[PDB]
Amino acid sequence: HMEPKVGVIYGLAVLGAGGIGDVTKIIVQILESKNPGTHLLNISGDIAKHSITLASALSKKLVAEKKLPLPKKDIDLNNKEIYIQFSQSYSKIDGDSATAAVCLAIISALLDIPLKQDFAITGSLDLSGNVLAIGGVNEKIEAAKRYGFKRVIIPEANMIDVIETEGIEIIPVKTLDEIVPLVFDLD
Amino acid sequence: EPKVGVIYGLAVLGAGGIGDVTKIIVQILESKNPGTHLLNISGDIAKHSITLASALSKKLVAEKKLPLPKKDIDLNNKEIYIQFSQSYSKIDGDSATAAVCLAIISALLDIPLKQDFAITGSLDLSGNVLAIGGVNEKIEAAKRYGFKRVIIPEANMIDVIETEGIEIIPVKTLDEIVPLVFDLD
Repeated sequence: HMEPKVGVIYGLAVLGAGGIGDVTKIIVQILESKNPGTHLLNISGDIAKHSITLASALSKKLVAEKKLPLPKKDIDLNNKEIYIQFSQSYSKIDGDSATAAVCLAIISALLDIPLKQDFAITGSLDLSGNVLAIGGVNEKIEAAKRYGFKRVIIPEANMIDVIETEGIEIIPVKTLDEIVPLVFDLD
Repeated sequence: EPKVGVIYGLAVLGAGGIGDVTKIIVQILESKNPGTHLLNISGDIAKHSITLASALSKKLVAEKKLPLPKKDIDLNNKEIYIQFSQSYSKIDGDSATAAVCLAIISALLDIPLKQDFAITGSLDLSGNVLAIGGVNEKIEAAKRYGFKRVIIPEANMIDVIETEGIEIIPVKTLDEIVPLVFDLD
């Protein structure tokens, strides 16, 4: 129940064979460097690489389209060391559903814009900014509710899967464009 | 039984309700005026699928997952015809990508596709099968249409509400799919 933070976001994962829903804290830190590279903690190289490729394109896109403010620092990601850590690893098969969160955290750190902490999110993204479908949306929604999040963001593509429930604000999104105003503190 | 360039996708419309089986047909012909002709498939999905098919067709053959094509395998030098029995919603459209890609590869390499399954799922350039929405509604549609089996993204197995009368086959990659859907015999 805190105030916005830069580079910190809450994802939603389904763990173990039983597919148990749980919240996962994601923290991304970025620093200019002559020895560029990534340092991953509890996030596979594949998920990380893809998330970076996406954040690289989408960060430039939304800024150029004036949907996100110009960063104070250099928006290029190839000239820095990126630190990504997950409080716990996602399962191999559910891992891609953390991409939206990782991208938002990278974008948040890259543009030094505080990210709201009153929501959790699940979903992937494509180079166009479309929010992609994920699996286990109900288990993830329940986990968000358990930690007391006021809102949970999911792919519009998964609304059909949602088992009518209350106790939390379920917000479907179809594009990174719709997400921005929901997760960023532009004040 | 097997047909070249024909496959069955699964769509969900409106707020909810059982899905619809969507017959997808792809035809490819060499032409000095290459381009695409679309029917009930958006330009975005068609474009993405063609790019995916161009890359994955070459990848599968180069990785011995499909036989060496006897004909020209270039998509840039031909007219591609893709038609859906019905349009998908904008938000569910991506879930037809695997199917379209498979149908394109089928027509391009002239390898018939088995006609005893329905499929749902997207794909990335690496060949990973991506999650989709409304899997339960889609599996239902498949069953009611009479399909013996339905292929879905492994990422969605957790969403599957127990059901009977149909073989549910979760897959994580295009590689796993190929032997299950192509008629190589």
